[PDB]
Amino acid sequence: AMTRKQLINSMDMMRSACAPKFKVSTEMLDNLRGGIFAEDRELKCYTMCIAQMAGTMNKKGEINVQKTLAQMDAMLPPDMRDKAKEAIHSCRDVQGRYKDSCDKTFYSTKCLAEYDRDVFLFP
Ligand SMILES: Cc1ccc(C(C)C)c(O)c1
Ligand code: NA
Ligand code: NA
Repeated sequence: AMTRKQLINSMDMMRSACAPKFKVSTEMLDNLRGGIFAEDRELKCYTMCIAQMAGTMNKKGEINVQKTLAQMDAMLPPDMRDKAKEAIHSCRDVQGRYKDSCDKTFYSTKCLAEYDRDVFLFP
């Protein structure tokens, strides 16, 4: 798996690719990585860009939970891995409550953060 340094490098590269497409500021992005979610459409659709980048989405605009679980195994430092997978399973009902794909990814991500704020990170 990656080390935390490697995981941050990977997340930084994803932020660098996605952030320019949206009106998202360092304050908003740093807060989001810290588990604080601005109610801002540009930030919602940034989360969807990241989810796509990360290979977690399907072409219907839903989160593929199976694929996400497999990425946690591949990528996350072991210590983050059971906790991330347990959070994903706990949060798998959230996306069904939202028609819009940027709501699905934003509110699903917020559910992961609320599950365990100490381990949560986001690009
Ligand atoms: C269940 C669930 C929750 C959150 C995410 C973000 C990475 C968007 C997922 O991919 C899957
Ligand atoms: Na857990
Ligand atoms: Na689901």
